[PDB]
Amino acid sequence: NKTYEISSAEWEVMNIIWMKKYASANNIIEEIQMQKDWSPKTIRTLITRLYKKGFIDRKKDNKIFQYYSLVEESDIKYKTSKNFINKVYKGGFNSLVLNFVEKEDLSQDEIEELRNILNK
Amino acid sequence: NKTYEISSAEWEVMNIIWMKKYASANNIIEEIQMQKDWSPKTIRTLITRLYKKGFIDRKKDNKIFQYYSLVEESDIKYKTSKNFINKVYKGGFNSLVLNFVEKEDLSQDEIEELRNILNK
DNA sequence: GCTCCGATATTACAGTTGTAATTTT
DNA sequence: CAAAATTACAACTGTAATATCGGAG
Ligand SMILES: [K+]
Repeated sequence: NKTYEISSAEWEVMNIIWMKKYASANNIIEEIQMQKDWSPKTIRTLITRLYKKGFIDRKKDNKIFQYYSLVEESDIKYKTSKNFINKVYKGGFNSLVLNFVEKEDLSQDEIEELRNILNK
Repeated sequence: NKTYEISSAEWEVMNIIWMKKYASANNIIEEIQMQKDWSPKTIRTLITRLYKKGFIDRKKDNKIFQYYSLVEESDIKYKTSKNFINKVYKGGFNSLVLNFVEKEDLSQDEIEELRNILNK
């Protein structure tokens, strides 16, 4: 009946899951621990949560649960970014891009690259 | 050690206060209720919370409170977006921009608008 | 005086999230 | 010191309800 969301800490599990396509909590724990610095009890909880929310699902490979995504990366990211831009920016997308630009956040080469992603 | 956040509902009040520069709780309530439909008991609560977190301050005008922001809009939105993009996009800004191009579809007008902003 | 009102303050209560520890299998 | 499920628990959020203070009468 209710829709759920991916929390900020949950984005890390998701990203890792997407990277590995198919992975135990352990596989995921090792990786996250190279980046961020969290307890395996923590990472395991986040996993559980994503699972109860139905963002991820699992199969038992030889006794151990493997986790995989049930939502497509680009779709949910966009969905998310679209939602973020709307709460923060009254000007929408262009406004965001303008904000990043006036904060010299983009290098000459970067502006180059974006003009190519556009020039499609 | 405490740093506070602006919550999702709160970005509504914050934007109104930045537009109006100077507003009473009632000003703000009247404005929000045009767009979104929230109780004033809610809006007042969020103004209070934003006040207690130190994002907005107030001086009294004929016994009525006038709220104003203490944080520079462009900095805070930028800092916020920098945070969001990094948690969601392993590829950062350009990854996000690409994501919209491959998902969203808008005219050569919009594509130009951006190109005009990038170009500067 | 105290009386009623709108502005402001205090309080409520559950769902989400960060950050885990304890229990079961 | 397993892996997985259960429980913990305060802070932060959404979403208000209720209580009270300072003036217009
Ligand atoms: K950069």
